[PDB]
Amino acid sequence: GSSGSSGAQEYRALYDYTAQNPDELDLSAGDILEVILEGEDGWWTVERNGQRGFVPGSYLEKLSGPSSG
Repeated sequence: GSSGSSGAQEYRALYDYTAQNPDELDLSAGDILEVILEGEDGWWTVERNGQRGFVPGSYLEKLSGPSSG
């Protein structure tokens, strides 16, 4: 089980989000994504399987606890 030290701020969706435009990404409670940048307005930048999109942080959750979870 190789892991190392380097990682990435993972975020677990909280509620299913349907991207109206082909630009935004559809979220889903449980989906594991990464936050590239933080928007001051609300539009957060996250990537999933190489694909990039834009979704509101409100529909995100920072997973804390690399152990016992």
